[PDB]
Amino acid sequence: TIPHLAIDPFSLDFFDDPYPDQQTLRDAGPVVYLDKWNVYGVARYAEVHAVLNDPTTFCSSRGVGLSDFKKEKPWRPPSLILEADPPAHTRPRAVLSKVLSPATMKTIRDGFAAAADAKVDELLQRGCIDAIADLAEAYPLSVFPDAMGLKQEGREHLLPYAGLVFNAFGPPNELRQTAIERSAPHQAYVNEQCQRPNLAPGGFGACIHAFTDTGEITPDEAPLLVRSLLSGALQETVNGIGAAVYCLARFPGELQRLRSDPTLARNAFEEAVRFESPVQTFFRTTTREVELGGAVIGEGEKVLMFLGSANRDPRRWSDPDLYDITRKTSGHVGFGSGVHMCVGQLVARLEGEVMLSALARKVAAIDIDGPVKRRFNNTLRGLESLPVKLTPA
Ligand code: HEM
Ligand SMILES: O=C(O)c1ccc(CO)cc1
Ligand SMILES: [Cl-]
Repeated sequence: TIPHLAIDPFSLDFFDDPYPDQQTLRDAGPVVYLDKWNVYGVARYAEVHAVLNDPTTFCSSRGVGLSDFKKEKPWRPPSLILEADPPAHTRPRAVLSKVLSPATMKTIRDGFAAAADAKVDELLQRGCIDAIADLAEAYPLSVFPDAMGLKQEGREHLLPYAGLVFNAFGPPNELRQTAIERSAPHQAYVNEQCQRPNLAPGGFGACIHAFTDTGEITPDEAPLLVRSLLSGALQETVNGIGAAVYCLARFPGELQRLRSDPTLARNAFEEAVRFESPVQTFFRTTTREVELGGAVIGEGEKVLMFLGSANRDPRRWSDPDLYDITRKTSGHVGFGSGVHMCVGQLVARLEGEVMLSALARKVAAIDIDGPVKRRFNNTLRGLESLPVKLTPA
């Protein structure tokens, strides 16, 4: 009843151009079986949204990667929020929700927006830049580690550790084992900065440690929650911002609309998150026998959700291949959906909005003037290099 496909969604050929294979996954049926890795797969919006909103049946405590924690040892101590289910997930989620709260965005927005404008002005003085290294990477690295309260030393480990984490979500291919092989220095840095004495006061990290006396988290749980913000926060935001610049360069009409109405910046970033889906895939594990899309999935089975394919499903999105900054993006699963929906989505949207606002007000045109290079990751989609020319407005 379930179609069996030999597509490896973790191969270099797939990462190079995933969209033809993603249609094959969607059109094959609501639930497919991937013979290459012995997992179930869902690529349509309806089933992906269903799995995300049923954490009782499709749990995360057995790992959101290919590895089943009930069967294999996790390469690192499990995340207290990402790899946890209710009720254990509830209170650590509430702490991160209050640390990355709306009231916290008001305290950092002016500094984030000013740094976004200062970066664009600096890039306009060079003209020909790398929109990845000099914009997509350079701007979040200039606001987020400071907002975290991290010291200046060792910040070169942040992005390598982020790519290691998302590579480790994948199957035991060469991408994952090479990353884990080179992991020792990045792990040592990240784990050390999670300790309270190493976090500057007022930052996100110190605020997490300050939440240890409410009864929601304990002091021994605080370093792991800080590790969450050092694992998944930078690279996907970089990939999202880098995707927006990419889209604005490939769809010059949308850049012209954004220039005419800079208030579209927040939705221009949200649509970039839907269009690119920096987090392409995540796993869930069935805690019981479940029927989904007419298929009976046994207990203890890994289910692979194609978030990027769910964001391009024509059963849900009109013209899903088109970057539209005025599209009603409400409902996309680029940040997940349900109890695990990205708790740091306000930080990412703020970083993305003020950067696109700075571009909308200062840049007249973005023209690719060099070889575009893609960075391959088991979980993340993003560019390695985006050589662009920036014309001042
Ligand atoms: C474009 C930017 C981002 C994207 C695309 C993204 C993507 C995602 C997705 C899809 C999930 C759901 C995981 C799941 O359902 O298993 C998630 C969860 C999470 N994200 Fe993000 N994220 C982004 C930015 C951030 C930022 C800026 C932070 C922190 C400052 C952050 C921290 C987290 C945490 C802690 C979780 C776990 C939440 C939970 O398990 O309840 N992310 N992210
Ligand atoms: O808890 C974590 O370490 C963690 C890691 C990666 C993600 C993906 O956004 C979310 C949370
Ligand atoms: Cl670690």
